[PDB]
Amino acid sequence: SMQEEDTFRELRIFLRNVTHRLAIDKRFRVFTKPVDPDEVPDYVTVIKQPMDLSSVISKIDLHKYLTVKDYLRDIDLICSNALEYNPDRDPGDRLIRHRACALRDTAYAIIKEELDEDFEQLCEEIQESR
Ligand SMILES: [Cl-]
Repeated sequence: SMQEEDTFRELRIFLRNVTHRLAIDKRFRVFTKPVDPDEVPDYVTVIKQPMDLSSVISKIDLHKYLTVKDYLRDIDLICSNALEYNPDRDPGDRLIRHRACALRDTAYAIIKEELDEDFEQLCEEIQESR
């Protein structure tokens, strides 16, 4: 229905705002663009599902997210990809892991404070009805 389309449009507006807030934070600059195969030629071989905030904006605009749970699965991938690719005790890897965990925790904290649970439940029920 047009009412269900309005629901998904509100979801996209909400997810674009959350993603913009993460992308303008200087801590998360490394997560704003895909990894350059020049700097890192082994990345695309180790990480099977690369994800970054530019890709997340593209997915929002392609109507790939019908629930906040589907969005958070891609935020979780940004975090888990960084924990897997950068697992060493050296400060460079520790700094990327801390920044990836902070991204993920920030996204969840914004959603906990600003997403109505009844709005999420409505999205989940339209998605399940298709
Ligand atoms: Cl830095």
